[PDB]
Amino acid sequence: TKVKYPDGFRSWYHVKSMVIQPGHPLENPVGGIHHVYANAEAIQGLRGGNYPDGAVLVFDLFDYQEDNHALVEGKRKLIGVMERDAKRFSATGGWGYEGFGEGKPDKRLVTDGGQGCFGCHAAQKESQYVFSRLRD
Amino acid sequence: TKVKYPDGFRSWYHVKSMVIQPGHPLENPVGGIHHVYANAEAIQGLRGGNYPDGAVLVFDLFDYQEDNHALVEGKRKLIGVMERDAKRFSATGGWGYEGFGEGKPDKRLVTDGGQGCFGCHAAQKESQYVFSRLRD
Ligand code: HEC
Ligand code: HEC
Ligand SMILES: [Zn+2]
Ligand SMILES: [Zn+2]
Repeated sequence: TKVKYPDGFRSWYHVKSMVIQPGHPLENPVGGIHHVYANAEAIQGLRGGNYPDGAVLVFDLFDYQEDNHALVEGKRKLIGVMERDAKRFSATGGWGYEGFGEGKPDKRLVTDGGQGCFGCHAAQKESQYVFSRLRD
Repeated sequence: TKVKYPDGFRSWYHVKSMVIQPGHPLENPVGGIHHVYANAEAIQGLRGGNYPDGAVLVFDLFDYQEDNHALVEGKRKLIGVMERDAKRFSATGGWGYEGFGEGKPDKRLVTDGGQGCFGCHAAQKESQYVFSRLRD
C-alpha cells in the first residue's frame, strides 16, 4: 500500500521538462523547473503500449535562479512519484501517488492515500492518468 | 575527422538543463531550453575520471513558448555534440565539436573544424573542456 522510493530514477529516461514561473496557476506548489523520468515499464505505457505493474514516473522539481537572461537549476524542492499496481492502487486508478520532500526517501508528503493527486490526474483517464507525452 | 551523429542520445543519462532567454550573450544560436546528455563513457569523466575515447556529450536545444508564465518545450532547434578521441581530435584538445540542425544527421553546422567551439570550451581546460557538472 506504500509507493517505493524510486532509487536510481536520475539514470532513467528523461521524458520531458517544463518551467512553471510566478503567476502560473500551479506556482504553488509545483513552481520551478521540472523534469519527468520514466523507467522501462513506464516507457512501454508512454509509447502507446499498456503500463505494466512496476511502471514508475517521477516528477523531479527544482527551484531556479535568474542569472543574466538564464534560468539556472537550484536546489531540488521535491519529487512526485507514480507507481503502477492495478490491484494495490485500485482506489486511485491503479497508480500509487507519493511525494518526497527534497527527493529524500524519509520525507514522504502524501497524507490522504493520494486522493488529492488522483483528483488532478483523473482528467487524463483517456491517457491512463499520465499528462506527459513522449517527444523526440 | 567528422563527429558521428550520436544515435540514441535521447535514451542517455540526463546531466542537467538550463534556460537561455532572449538577451543572453549566447541567444544566437543557443537561446531556448537545453538538456545535456552523457553516454556511459562521458559519465566516467563527469564523475571525476579521465574522459575515455568514445565519451559523447550532447547539448539538446529546444525552442519554448511562454504561455501564462509556463515555459513549454516546442520544436528542437539543434544539438551540439562533443566526441572524445585524444588522437583524431587532437587539434581541438581531444574533443570533436559538431552541431546538427534540428538534431538531424544531415544538417551539420560546424564549418571551421570546431575551432570556434574549442575557443570557448578551452576556458574549462581544468575540467577537461566540459562546463556541465554532474548533480544529484
Ligand atoms: C493539478 C492541480 C495537479 C495535482 C494536484 C498534481 N499534479 Fe502531478 N502533474 C500535473 C500536470 C499538469 C503534470 C504534467 C507536467 C508536465 O510537464 O507535462 C503532472 C505530472 C506528474 C508526474 C509526471 C507524470 C505525468 O502524469 O505526466 C508525476 C509523477 C506526478 N505528476 C505526481 C503527482 C503526485 C504524486 C501528486 C500528489 C502529491 C500530484 N502529482 C498532484 C498536475 C497535478
Ligand atoms: C562560449 C561563447 C561557447 C561557445 C562558442 C560554445 N559553447 Fe558549448 N557550452 C557553453 C557553456 C557555458 C555550456 C554549459 C551549458 C550548461 O547547461 O551549463 C556549454 C555546453 C556544451 C555541451 C554540453 C557539454 C558541456 O561542456 O557542458 C556540448 C556538447 C556543447 N556545449 C557543444 C558546443 C559545440 C559543438 C560548439 C561549437 C558549435 C559550442 N558548444 C560552442 C559555452 C560555449
Ligand atoms: Zn539584460
Ligand atoms: Zn512570465
